[PDB]
Amino acid sequence: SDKFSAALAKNKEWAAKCSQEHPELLPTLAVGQHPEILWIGCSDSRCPETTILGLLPGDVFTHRNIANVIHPADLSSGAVIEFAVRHLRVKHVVICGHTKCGGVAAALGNKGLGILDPWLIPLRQLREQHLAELQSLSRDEAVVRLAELNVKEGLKALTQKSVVLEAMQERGLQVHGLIYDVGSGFLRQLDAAEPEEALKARLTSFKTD
Amino acid sequence: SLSDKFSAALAKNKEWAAKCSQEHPELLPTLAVGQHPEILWIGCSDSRCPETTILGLLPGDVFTHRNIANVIHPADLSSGAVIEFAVRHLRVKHVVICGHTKCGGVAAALGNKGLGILDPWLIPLRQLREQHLAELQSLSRDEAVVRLAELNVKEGLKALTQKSVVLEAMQERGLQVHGLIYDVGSGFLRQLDAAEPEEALKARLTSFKTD
Amino acid sequence: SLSDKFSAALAKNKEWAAKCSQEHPELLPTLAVGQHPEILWIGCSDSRCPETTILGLLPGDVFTHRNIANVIHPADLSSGAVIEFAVRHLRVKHVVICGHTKCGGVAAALGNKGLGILDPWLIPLRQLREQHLAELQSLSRDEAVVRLAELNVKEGLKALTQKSVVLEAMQERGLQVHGLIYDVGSGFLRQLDAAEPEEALKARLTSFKTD
Amino acid sequence: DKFSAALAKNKEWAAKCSQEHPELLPTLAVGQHPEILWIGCSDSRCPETTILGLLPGDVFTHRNIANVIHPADLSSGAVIEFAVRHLRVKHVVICGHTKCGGVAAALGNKGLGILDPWLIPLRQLREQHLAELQSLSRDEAVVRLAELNVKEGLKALTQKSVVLEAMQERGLQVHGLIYDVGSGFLRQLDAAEPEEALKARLTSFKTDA
Ligand SMILES: CC(=O)Nc1nnc(S(N)(=O)=O)s1
Ligand SMILES: CC(=O)Nc1nnc(S(N)(=O)=O)s1
Ligand SMILES: CC(=O)Nc1nnc(S(N)(=O)=O)s1
Ligand SMILES: CC(=O)Nc1nnc(S(N)(=O)=O)s1
Ligand SMILES: [Zn+2]
Ligand SMILES: [Zn+2]
Ligand SMILES: [Zn+2]
Ligand SMILES: [Zn+2]
Repeated sequence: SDKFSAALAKNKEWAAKCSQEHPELLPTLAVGQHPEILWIGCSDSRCPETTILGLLPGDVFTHRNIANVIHPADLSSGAVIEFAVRHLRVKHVVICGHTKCGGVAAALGNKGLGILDPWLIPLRQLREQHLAELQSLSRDEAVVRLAELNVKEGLKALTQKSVVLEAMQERGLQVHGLIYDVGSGFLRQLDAAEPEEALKARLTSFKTD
Repeated sequence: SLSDKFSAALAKNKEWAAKCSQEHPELLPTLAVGQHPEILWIGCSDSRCPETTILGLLPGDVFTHRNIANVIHPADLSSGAVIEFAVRHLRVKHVVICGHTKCGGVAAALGNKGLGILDPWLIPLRQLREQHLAELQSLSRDEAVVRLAELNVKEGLKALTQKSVVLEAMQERGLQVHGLIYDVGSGFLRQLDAAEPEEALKARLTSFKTD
Repeated sequence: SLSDKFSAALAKNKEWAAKCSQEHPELLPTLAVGQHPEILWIGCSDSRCPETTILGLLPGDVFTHRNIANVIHPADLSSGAVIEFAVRHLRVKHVVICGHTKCGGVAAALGNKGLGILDPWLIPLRQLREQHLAELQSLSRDEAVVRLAELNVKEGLKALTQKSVVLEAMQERGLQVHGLIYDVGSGFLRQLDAAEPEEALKARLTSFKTD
Repeated sequence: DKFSAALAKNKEWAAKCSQEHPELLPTLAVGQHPEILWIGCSDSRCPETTILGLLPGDVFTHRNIANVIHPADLSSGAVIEFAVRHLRVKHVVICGHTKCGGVAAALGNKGLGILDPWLIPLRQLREQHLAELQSLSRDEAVVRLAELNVKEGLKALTQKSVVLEAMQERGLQVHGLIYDVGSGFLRQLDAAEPEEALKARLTSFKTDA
């Protein structure tokens, strides 16, 4: 069965249902978006943000990439963060990793993957830093642990951006780390504690005028 | 409201997980064994274009990349890595590039306001604006936004087919590529005609196919 | 030891520092006060194209960026940051893009061997190969390398003039841009004619100059 | 006109070079075999071939603002891959310099447009070493951050499989230098890392055969 032609038919059925059951929603969204959440998650087909959050179109500004990696100088994630934080003024930035992330699993192996190798470098940087801890775990346990370390490192890379530090001080922007369990459907919050003195050093080092 | 949208979203997630356990208890545990999506979706980050919702599909159906204005920069590692993985490893049957009506990324490229880090990101849209300037200036402002959104999807399909991994999959298994526009006002997807002369793809094969 | 090129280079550095102190004792201390180069050079990393040597110039004269095959990716931060700094802050009067004969980067783009991380880097040369394929196929292999090297310089000058900082400097203070080919066999630089129809530069100004 | 003057000086240099090293340019035309890859600053005061007292063909060169190695940068990535795997250079040199205004800009808090994402790695080092940098004078902090940047660059360089392979297979060496723009001297940084550091890097980054 052609999944593309099947998807177009299901789109038309969904759009007609939306007109019947929430007739104001799509026309009000056409006037302009006002999402309160920026979601940075994995491209993994099992992590569709709006479905797993039980939300609607217009609720979640979304960036998805392999293993939800934030490269500090990546223009793709950089442009979405600039737009979502400065222009849409989202109240929340969520970084969501997930269980059974094959990107994280690839980083724990040493098989050459072409253009994927430079993309996964930040996961291999965390692997080197945390090697003794990761080697003490089973492969399945290491995949969860490195997925968590990657979310926490992402929150650090996110808060190293002046536009985020500005929004946190000016209008109480909040940032959050999650792990999605692909087997249960539950989001879990990471404790993601950093000393107060961590954000002070970051403000000094990264906030610009 | 007075409601924290983050804590409200976690509560709704638990309600959705409860519904999955009650109505389709096999689905999430079978997906945890491994994904097998047949579709790679490259679309806009715009909150109004959630691919799995608007396609009426489930988790596991759509491998997804979303960025500002669904732009494919040829040497971007972010889109590059997702295309390599989806095409070579997951062996998707379809790559969809979906633009949308009222794309403010496309609209920003038709303006000349300095937007900081967004300026280098939108360069491919300004390249299309320069190439098609006479055509775009002959339209109304709102028609030029729709037209540039279409040209951007078509240019994205060209950038996509400049990748050896995609040309190989098109030859080896008839991987298909599709250009769509999402109408944020109606919820309908429409297909772009997106024909290219045969001699276009032959020159591309010669110029970009790699061992 | 005596065959180590690195320890030999450090010894030659100390000999060069001694020569500077003996022959031009004011030069290095006056440069330490601040640089004022009038030229930004964008050239190939090729060991045969050291800009300051081949121009017969001194330290402080040439602000320099060198990469594989002197390629300007429009959204590359590495070349982007050097252009912003050289044009807006140092206020260079000249931006030079220098290609060269026997550029193996240009030759690699005319081949179809997979080269790992070099593949995405060379995409702009394969874009030119696809656009100019009939012309390149009508030439010998060696002539196609020279022609693609020239097209690459000219395309770089286009990418350079798509940047508002360059367009601003050209309009406000007569910044000039130049395309060169370095002949690695003779040591001579030759200028490329690099003329563009008037309507080309007007569309670029409209599409890329910031308000 | 500095540009037309430079083209005239080029022609004079090429004619002189045919007299003084009559066969050098012709040997160069048949191919290049440099033994050194130089990664340095774009600063007009740091021309590698001049300050090393070397000739064309001796130094494969990459220069960027503040000699920064972004791990997933294709520009520096492509030159390292080509120089190490194809030319088989014996030495990779990362050269920082005194009075580097790129390093100085990272110690400031002015917004600089497209320069901001480029300088993030220097601001990462500033945050990590902030107590040490704040304890120094302005001019001493610039020298210190320039040194930390070279050392961090050598770490990013050795996180690349192509470099780790060459070090193991053929004793490729990597070196950190600071160029003094006022004296003309290169000095070597001690750049010591525990043995356990390079073992974790090999485990985390070297691609399987
Ligand atoms: C090599 C590689 O990237 N493998 C992946 N496996 N799953 C991935 S996911 N969770 O990003 O879809 S990526
Ligand atoms: C400056 C800029 O990028 N503006 C945008 N407006 N909407 C965008 S969208 N459709 O990508 O959400 S981007
Ligand atoms: C594979 C590849 O890139 N080959 C090269 N040959 N010479 C180059 S040069 N002129 O940039 O040094 S690049
Ligand atoms: C803001 C900025 O980049 N300023 C610079 N000053 N000197 C530089 S150098 N040493 O790279 O030429 S960069
Ligand atoms: Zn994943
Ligand atoms: Zn959009
Ligand atoms: Zn070259
Ligand atoms: Zn410098």
